[PDB]
Amino acid sequence: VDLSKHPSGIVPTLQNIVSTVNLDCKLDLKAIALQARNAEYNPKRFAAVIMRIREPKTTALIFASGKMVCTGAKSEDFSKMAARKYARIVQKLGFPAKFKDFKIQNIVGSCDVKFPIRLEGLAYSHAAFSSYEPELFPGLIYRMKVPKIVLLIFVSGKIVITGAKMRDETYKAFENIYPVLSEFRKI
DNA sequence: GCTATAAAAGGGCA
DNA sequence: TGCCCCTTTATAGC
Repeated sequence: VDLSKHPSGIVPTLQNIVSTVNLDCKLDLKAIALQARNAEYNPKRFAAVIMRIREPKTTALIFASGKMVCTGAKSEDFSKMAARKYARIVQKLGFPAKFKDFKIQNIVGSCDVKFPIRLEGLAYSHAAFSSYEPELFPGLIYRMKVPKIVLLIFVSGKIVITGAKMRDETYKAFENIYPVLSEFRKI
């Protein structure tokens, strides 16, 4: 375990990657929904072809403008491999799709500090960063400014870390919050 | 299943 | 302008 990059000794696990790419070419969404297989389309509910592949396990949102959203991957590279596979499926349907401006847009991670947390005390002493309303949602919402990352912190000690575009931002946010969480361990 | 969080995308609607 | 449509994923108490 690289304690130079993770002084806490804990490495958050990447759970979800959102990326975007531009095929540059215009698409016929209705025709794609007829020819492609694992593909749904209902334009009066949403203006995109929803397509899924098995490996990497992802879901694509494909728009008539040529833009594509890839969701569900476990790593930045699985997200790119998936986006290329969808773009290849689009190319085998008669469309001159390209792979322009691929970009990681969101990285979701999670981890466990292995001790309970007094969420109320954390919200009290960090009122400017925290939103905690247990009657609405059992997790405390921590809006970290540097880096700009949102953390969902639970009594169990599990944490959700979302909003990063580089994984180092996921790790840095967790390393910033870890000594704060230790200050609010529950008996 | 709701409740909450981030992000991208487009049509539809006050 | 602002928002939900819509997709993903962890987390957990209604």
